[PDB]
Amino acid sequence: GISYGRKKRRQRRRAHQ
RNA sequence: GGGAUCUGUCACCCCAUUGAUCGCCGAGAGGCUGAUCUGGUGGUAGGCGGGUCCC
Repeated sequence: GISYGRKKRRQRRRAHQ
C-alpha cells in the first residue's frame, strides 16, 4: 500500500503519530 | 548533546459514524474496543528506536 498506520476509535490514536 | 516538525512503536482520553466495515453480548433498542482502517500545529498527557532541520 501507498501508506499505513495504527489507529482504533473509542480507545487509541497516539499509538502511531 | 539539546529542541521541534517527520517517522516507527506501546498502556490513556477527546472529536468526526452525513467517514468505512465487521464481531460479541443483548427478545429489544441498546452496550462493548471487541477486531480493523482513516482523519484533527485536540492533549507544558508519558517512554523508546530511525530519520530530518536548527542550535
